[PDB]
Amino acid sequence: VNSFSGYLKLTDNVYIKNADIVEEAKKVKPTVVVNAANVYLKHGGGVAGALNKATNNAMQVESDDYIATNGPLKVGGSCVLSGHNLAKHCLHVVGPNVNKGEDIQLLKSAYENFNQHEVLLAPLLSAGIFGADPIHSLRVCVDTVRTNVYLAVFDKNLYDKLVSSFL
Ligand SMILES: O=C(Nc1ccc(C(=O)N[C@@H]2c3ccccc3CC[C@@H]2C(=O)O)cc1)NC1CC1
Repeated sequence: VNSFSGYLKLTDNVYIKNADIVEEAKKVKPTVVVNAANVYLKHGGGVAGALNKATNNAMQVESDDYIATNGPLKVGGSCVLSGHNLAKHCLHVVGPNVNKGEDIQLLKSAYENFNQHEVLLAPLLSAGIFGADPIHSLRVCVDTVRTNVYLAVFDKNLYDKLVSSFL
């Protein structure tokens, strides 16, 4: 049993809710919150900009030190950093950004990072301002992630569309 409340069960291991991942993280304090990161860990907009704002920019400060030491991530890759006031850890995962012309096939590799964590709170990778189809992202998620994932969907109309079209 875990403390994720009001989620709709999609499969054995994937659950979904219309909610602000910022509020969900603050409330549940999950072991892992997933950030929709870019390779430079520049948290400017969308999930990344929101999670960073909620940390009072501490996420960005930590991220800048990470990049200075290690260099950029790979598209499809990830790193584990602090969750600050939101979670124990933040898994920064880079899905392909279609608005940058990146290869959507890398979305499966991006979701494979979730399998290293037994339970996660997460957004849809490559969706929103990353430019890919959100129905597609949910499908890749369910077909790739085997660990327990709680997907918080910010946009109410998108949430309704995702539930109603889920196969
Ligand atoms: O800004 C705040 N949260 C906050 C800000 C931005 C987001 C965000 O970009 N979400 C994405 C998104 C957005 C629109 C349409 C589709 C998608 C799909 C991917 C992702 C998702 O929802 O899975 C989420 C939360 N909170 C403070 C109170 C205002």
